[PDB]
Amino acid sequence: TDKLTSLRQYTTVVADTGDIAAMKLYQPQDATTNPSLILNAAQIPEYRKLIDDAVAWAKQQSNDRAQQIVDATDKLAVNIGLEILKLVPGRISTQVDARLSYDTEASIAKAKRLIKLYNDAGISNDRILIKLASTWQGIRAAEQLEKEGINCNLTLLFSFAQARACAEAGVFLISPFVGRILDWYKANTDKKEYAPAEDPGVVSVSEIYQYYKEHGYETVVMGASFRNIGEILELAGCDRLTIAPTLLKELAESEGAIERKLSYTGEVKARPARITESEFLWQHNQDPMAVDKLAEGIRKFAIDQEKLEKMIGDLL
Amino acid sequence: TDKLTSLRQYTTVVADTGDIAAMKLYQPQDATTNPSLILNAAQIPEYRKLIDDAVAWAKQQSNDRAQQIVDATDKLAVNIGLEILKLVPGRISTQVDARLSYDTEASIAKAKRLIKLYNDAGISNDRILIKLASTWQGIRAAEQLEKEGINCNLTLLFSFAQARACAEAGVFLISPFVGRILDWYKANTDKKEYAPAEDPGVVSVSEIYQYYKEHGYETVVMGASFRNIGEILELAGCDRLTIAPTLLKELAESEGAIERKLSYTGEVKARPARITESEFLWQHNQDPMAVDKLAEGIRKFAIDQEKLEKMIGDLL
Repeated sequence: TDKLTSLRQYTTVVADTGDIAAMKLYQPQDATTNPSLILNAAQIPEYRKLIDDAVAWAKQQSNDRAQQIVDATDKLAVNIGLEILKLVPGRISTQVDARLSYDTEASIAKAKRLIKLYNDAGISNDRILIKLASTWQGIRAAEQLEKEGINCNLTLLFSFAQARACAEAGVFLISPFVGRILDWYKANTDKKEYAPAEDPGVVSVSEIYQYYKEHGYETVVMGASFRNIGEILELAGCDRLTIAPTLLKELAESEGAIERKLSYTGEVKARPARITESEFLWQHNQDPMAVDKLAEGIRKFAIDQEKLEKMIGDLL
Repeated sequence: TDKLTSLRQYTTVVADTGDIAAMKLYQPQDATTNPSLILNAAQIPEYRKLIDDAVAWAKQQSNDRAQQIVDATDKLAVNIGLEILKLVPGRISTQVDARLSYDTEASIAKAKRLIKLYNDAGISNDRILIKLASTWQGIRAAEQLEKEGINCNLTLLFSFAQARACAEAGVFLISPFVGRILDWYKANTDKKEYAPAEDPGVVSVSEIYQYYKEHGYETVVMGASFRNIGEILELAGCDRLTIAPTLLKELAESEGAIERKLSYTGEVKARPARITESEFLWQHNQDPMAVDKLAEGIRKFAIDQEKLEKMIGDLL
């Protein structure tokens, strides 16, 4: 049989898309969306109903243009999540406005607003992950949210400083990126081709996995962002992997059994003192890839948010 | 006559070097050093005496190897500053350990330690600038130091966020970079050749100068880091410009009068509310050049500090 089935022996497969068609085809446990995937899904003709409901809902909440734009964009993202939850038994990830990524208080408020919208639609917190960029401010936001029963997905995770800080904050889940790390190394070193085991994204996730398991951290490790199935197969055994439909299709179409690659068998090791903000900043900025790609990811997600607001603004 | 003389009609010329030979030759008003220039100057044979005095001094302060390394490196930097002050009537800039760039309290303590060493050598605070990287933490350190009578030189200034935050903190001087901005644009865009007026470093400083003067800010604007004399001449009129001996030589050797380029003639405009930390972080990270080059500059200055410690450690 096939590599997707074989991978599922070792790893919980999660679908990276806002498209319900993929949920029906691959039957993933969880799904992840982000502002870019929301923007994309808002282009699907059968999703027109959801956009219209969002706008109609926003118009019931206030007579203010600016607030309606915000309400409508939020309710759209939640509506898409609601449709996905009908077809997946686990979590939906919904990302907060990336423009809030360096503001802890605002991120906490936006997360709670998204959670309220889900709760009012009849969905409990154990079905939701709020996605936040893994800046110091987002990690601090997540730490508080978890204490209030709101589970988070810490995204745009590139540096070891980020990984360490997330574990220490007790966040429910992290999405350490793989493919964007590969992108950076191709652009910034002479080495353009990598064996799967040498892929710097694969190395990143493998080392984060080891660090979490060896210190008994319960934060779910979920690899995200993939350029090819070689990366995915090298991470077989990762707690979860969120994978785009294109690569789910390649896995399902690929014959052959695979082996588990990521395991930890040893003792639980003593934890260090918590990393301080200053230490975090020093160590994150030691990593030029991480410096670039965290900042870039946030810029790109904010641009897509702005495009979503323009679309919604055109319909008011 | 010559372009250096002509430039001096409009701008206070400062020498960017730890080499006393340049102070004798060009007779600058101020001088700037940095950890890289200290490392370089420590290679000058006639500076052996200064290294030996630093080590001898460090050995008088403690019997501890680690502390002697720190005391000796600090005293060397100050000794080089002391020799420069014999030949320049204005300021010396001396940079704190770049490893402290994201730690406000440690940066304040290091600045005061450097100030003490100068004061004990008979030099008053009005002859010194403590250089700090213009991270939020360094700007906050500077704000406090200025209130305590310690004047600062905010370096590695790339983004408007940094410029704005520095002005609002009331720092004595900023060093907005020119040449490293050009470097980033040549590396990351297809455009490899720039007319002086189009040079992005020149544009950066020009826009910072306009902002400072139009809001009545009294922080000294000092362009730093140059790749060519075209950059320098486009900034004629900048309060100060710190220039490396190689480019001082080219100016002195170039015949012809130059015009003033940077002036502000209009009304003082109302200031905004102070930029918050979250707004600063957002706006700094909107600037991919600034994101990369601030983090990089700090890494490079920390590496040179380490190399300095290795040399000193070899002599204990």
